[PDB]
Amino acid sequence: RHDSGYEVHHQKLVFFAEDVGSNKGAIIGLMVGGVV
Amino acid sequence: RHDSGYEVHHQKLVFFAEDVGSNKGAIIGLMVGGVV
Amino acid sequence: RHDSGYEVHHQKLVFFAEDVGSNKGAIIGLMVGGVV
Amino acid sequence: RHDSGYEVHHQKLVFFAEDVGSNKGAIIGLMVGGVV
Amino acid sequence: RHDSGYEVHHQKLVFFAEDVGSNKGAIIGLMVGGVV
Repeated sequence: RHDSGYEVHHQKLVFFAEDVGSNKGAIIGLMVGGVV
Repeated sequence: RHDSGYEVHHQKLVFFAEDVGSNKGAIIGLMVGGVV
Repeated sequence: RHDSGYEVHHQKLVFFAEDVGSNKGAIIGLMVGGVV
Repeated sequence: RHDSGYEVHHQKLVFFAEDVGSNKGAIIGLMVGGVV
Repeated sequence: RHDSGYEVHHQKLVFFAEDVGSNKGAIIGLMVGGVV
């Protein structure tokens, strides 16, 4: 038996980020995996 | 038996970040894995 | 038996960061694994 | 029996950071594993 | 029996940092394993 009240089994998140363009400026409060 | 009140079994996060462009400036409050 | 109140079994985080572009300046408050 | 109130079994974090570009300046408040 | 109030079993952190680019200046408040 498991008897869980709150449960989450599997969550898969895949992020692909590629940047070829140049001359770009940014201001980010909090950046996880994105490309600037 | 497990008897858990709150539980999370598996969570997979994959981040791919590539940067080829140049001449880019940024200001980041908190950066985890992203490319600048 | 396990009898846990709060529990987290497995969490996998994968970060890939590559930087080929040049001439880039940044200011980061807190950087974990990202490339500048 | 385990009888844990708060528990975390396994958490895996993988960070890959590569930098080929040049001429880049940064200011980091706190850097863990990222490349500048 | 274990009877733990707060517990953390295993946490694995892997950091890969490589730097090929040149001419880069940085100011770091606190650096753990990152490359400058």
